[PDB]
Amino acid sequence: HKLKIRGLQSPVDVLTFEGREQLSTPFRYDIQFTSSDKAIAPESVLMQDGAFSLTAALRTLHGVITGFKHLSSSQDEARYEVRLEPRMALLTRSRQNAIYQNQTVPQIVEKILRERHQMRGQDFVFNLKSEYPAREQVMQYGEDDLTFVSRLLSEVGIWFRFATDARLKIEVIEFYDDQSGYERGLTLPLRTEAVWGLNTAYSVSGAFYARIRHERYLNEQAILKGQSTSSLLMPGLEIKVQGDDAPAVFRKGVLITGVTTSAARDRSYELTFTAIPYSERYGYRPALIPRPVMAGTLPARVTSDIYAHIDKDGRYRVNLDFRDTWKPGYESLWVRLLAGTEVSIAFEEGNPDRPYIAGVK
Amino acid sequence: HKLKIRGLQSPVDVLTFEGREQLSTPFRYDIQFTSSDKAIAPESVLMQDGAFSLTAALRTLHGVITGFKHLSSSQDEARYEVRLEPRMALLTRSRQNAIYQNQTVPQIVEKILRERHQMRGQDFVFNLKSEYPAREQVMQYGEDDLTFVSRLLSEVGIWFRFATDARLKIEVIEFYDDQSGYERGLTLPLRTEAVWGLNTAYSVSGAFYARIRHERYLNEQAILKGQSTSSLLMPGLEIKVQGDDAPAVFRKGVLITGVTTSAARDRSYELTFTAIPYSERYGYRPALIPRPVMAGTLPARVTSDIYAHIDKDGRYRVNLDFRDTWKPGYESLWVRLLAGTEVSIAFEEGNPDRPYIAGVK
Amino acid sequence: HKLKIRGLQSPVDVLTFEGREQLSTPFRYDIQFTSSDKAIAPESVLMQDGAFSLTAALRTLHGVITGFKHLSSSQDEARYEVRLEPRMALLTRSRQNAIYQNQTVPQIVEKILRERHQMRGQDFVFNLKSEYPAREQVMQYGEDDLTFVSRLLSEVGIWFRFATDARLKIEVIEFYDDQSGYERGLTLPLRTEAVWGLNTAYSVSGAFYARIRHERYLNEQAILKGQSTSSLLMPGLEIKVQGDDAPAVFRKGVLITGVTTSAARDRSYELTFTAIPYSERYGYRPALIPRPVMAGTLPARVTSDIYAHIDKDGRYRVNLDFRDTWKPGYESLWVRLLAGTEVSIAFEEGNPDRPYIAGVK
Repeated sequence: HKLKIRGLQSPVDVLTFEGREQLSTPFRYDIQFTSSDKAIAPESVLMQDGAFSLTAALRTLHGVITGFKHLSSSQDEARYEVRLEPRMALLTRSRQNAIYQNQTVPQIVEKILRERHQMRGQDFVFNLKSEYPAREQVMQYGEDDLTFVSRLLSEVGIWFRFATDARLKIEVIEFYDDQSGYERGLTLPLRTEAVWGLNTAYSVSGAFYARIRHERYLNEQAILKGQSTSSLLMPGLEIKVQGDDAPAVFRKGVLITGVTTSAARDRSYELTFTAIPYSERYGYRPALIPRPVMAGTLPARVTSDIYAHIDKDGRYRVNLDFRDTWKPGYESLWVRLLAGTEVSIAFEEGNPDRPYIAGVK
Repeated sequence: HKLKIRGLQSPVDVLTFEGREQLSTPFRYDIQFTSSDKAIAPESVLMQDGAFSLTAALRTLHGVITGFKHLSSSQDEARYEVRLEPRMALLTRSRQNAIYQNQTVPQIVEKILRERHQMRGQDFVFNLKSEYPAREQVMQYGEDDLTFVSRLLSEVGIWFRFATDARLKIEVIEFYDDQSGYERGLTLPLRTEAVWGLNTAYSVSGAFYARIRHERYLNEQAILKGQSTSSLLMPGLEIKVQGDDAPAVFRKGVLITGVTTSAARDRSYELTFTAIPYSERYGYRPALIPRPVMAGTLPARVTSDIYAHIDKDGRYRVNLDFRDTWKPGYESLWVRLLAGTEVSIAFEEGNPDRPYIAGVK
Repeated sequence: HKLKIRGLQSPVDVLTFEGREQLSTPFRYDIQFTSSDKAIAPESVLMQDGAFSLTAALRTLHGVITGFKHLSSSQDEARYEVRLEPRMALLTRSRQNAIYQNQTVPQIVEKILRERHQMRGQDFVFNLKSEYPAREQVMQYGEDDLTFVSRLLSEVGIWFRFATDARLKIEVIEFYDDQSGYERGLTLPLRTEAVWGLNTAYSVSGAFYARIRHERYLNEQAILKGQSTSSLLMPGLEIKVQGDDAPAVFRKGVLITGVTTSAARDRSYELTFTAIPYSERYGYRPALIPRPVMAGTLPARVTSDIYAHIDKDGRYRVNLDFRDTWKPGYESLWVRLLAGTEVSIAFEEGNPDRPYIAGVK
């Protein structure tokens, strides 16, 4: 196992690591290492590019260094820890309010990626099978970019995984909405690279929304688990098992939804995985991130020059920037004389996408 | 220890178990077992009846199988787990909005039991000492049936336990509101069946509501704990201790509020219990389940033909079904011309039982 | 280690203890002891004064006994536990609604201390460097006194620590807002009293509010940790380390923000500490306690005799006591004919300090 952090002169020798990967969430890897340098400075490491590999060259994680710890010091070395996350994790660092106008969910997501985060088409790709309606207005309020994006994708049942661009040496976010996004198709073993410890758990547009919400129920109705030494095994992969003392579902084919991941100099590579059965009548769907709850009222100013900007439904266009908490040109809201007047905006059942005027101040 | 699941041909041999019982909450038992059948299918087990006994025949838990796990497989056997809960636990599976009209808390609770859950008079029994007022309107909004029912009972300080019908072979919910619901009266031992490890912890209509809320404070002011091998020891039982190296409270008499419960083929039966002192000036009271917080507004339609249905307080009768999220005939609300008109319903301090018109759309 | 609880005849012999101290929060010490008395009664102990010392006389914690446990009994002794907290912790026991009129944050805090809690100038001291504006109205709603006070201090970035009055034998709350509140200046060791196990972690009026919120970001950007046997080491202390195999920050000087603390008869004294670097361009700032979220509306009565109490902004003075949930003379609110009339009070974006009339009942 190797860890390369760009610009770092200090030798990096991997002691131990713990990793977590899961569909529709950015991965996280806490990597311990030793170095002859007993004073690696956080500034040399934080926000730098990082690459973490399993050596045979087998699989690499590309990302940024989010956290840095100096753990201890000996006579001749020091112990350190770094957190390696993809660049997508950095969307948690920005939380501005915005109203997005006439977009589909993907277009909003692509905007958030490209505008605030400088991501560039090589950094992500959409392979959606379904078609997504334009939404008239979509509000982001009191939500970091990651939460906002993940909520929008989950409500409509789009999911993502990370993949590696061999040439560019970067991680790429790939979005999908159906089973044609699954990667086929390894066949392990039981138990060189193999599978073992297999176990199961079972518990008890539109339209569309009813279809997505049913597939999500089916998702959490059947959890498949197991253990492995395969360095190829990853979220997004559809695998099957040789067996044949393995349960029936694992012989049909299972879709890996998650892995927990580990090694040390005296232990080496083992992973536990979560999974769901392959099926032709449902697909993977992420957990629904709850909507923000809009209690109380928002002040706004009616805009125009100077009678009222009012379209063929009335339906004022209202402006709610006062505190630069609003993204530029994303402050304006179409809502149901006077008009430079201050109004109160309320939200039907706390829903940010059902605003109305309450409300004149 | 025996586990019988109705309809199951596969032999069931109990490996290990962990159980939890507590007043005013449905019990939960995770039971591991081995079987010669290396492919018990979830469909043979989920939603089937289950009975779990301590053998001398000593005590049985009746309920349904909620969860199923295949844990591992050997050459000749497989290891499995099931979750055994009473039928009441299944009230968590239904979450419809409803307004209940002119009922007492017990009548509402009985309705929820009988209507949506097919429970039949043998399945539950009320032995209340206090008298409960009819409530004009009571709203269930964004709450599963279990949460709703438990909240209503707790706000008024009614509690329940489970008991066994020997003849019918079923679990029975028994509701009570005072000390005459306690079952008397075992006397253990210290330490064949006995008690040990005794310990204490002390920390720092109406009317009525002040009386209930005081008794609840007294409930959490004095926690009594201990360990036992008695298979008879259960929530709801009032027991006393022989001693006499046991603290004073345990000699007076204690009411068992909860037990955690365990055995294995190489360990056998032990339980830890929580408890409260017997007293004549207070009784058991469950934890208060918080009210749902009504932020924002609910749309409604004023009904009539066609001027307004309006009684001698005005006070419109309003209808808020649009999305079959409302129980049939439970969609209508009496609230303080025009009238097929759409209004906004708001709630005084977020309370679902204080609605008013805000609010004309 | 000695524990004295006022009025207690039963001999107290300290078995083991676990303690937690941290800036801007009341300390907590769970202290186990043995006694020849096999029936110490909770009433002899709860709410009594308690003093806990490290013997050389080295450092004492003064406070009250909040919790009491009888753990076990032998032939000749019994094991007990007590929780020792300062008197400030008792502010969690009172939760009344109140509107404070024309005060600074410190004056409100001093009021809460003196009025409801009988604290007397010897019990606390303010040494603020910054000047704090009078606030016109400040609402406490659905918040215990501790949460309320801590929220107000944190929003403005005031912090506190506890100190001992040698003569009076009491704990004293000391409030500060800058680096001149730090106590200088021990110099340990590495490793009689010393330091070891040093480690770091780094992650990724006004005006004023932007300045406070930036210093708070810097606070959680760099966590310094370590271990020690010093009985002098405490939150509030600025210490430095001899080294010099110790990292650079620890040689500059670090401010102790927190300690976890332990001993036993067979182990004795060790503490882990958290800390932040000394700096001249930022200071310690506590975590921001979130504001209560005001969903729904509050009923109020317009007061006067009898036309309307209305000052030169209009701007009614409104009264919202109905249920003695309001502190005496703290029920009245200045808010934007008729007037003994009942109104509805709403809150702009759920903020308790932005009330307006919605709203006529």
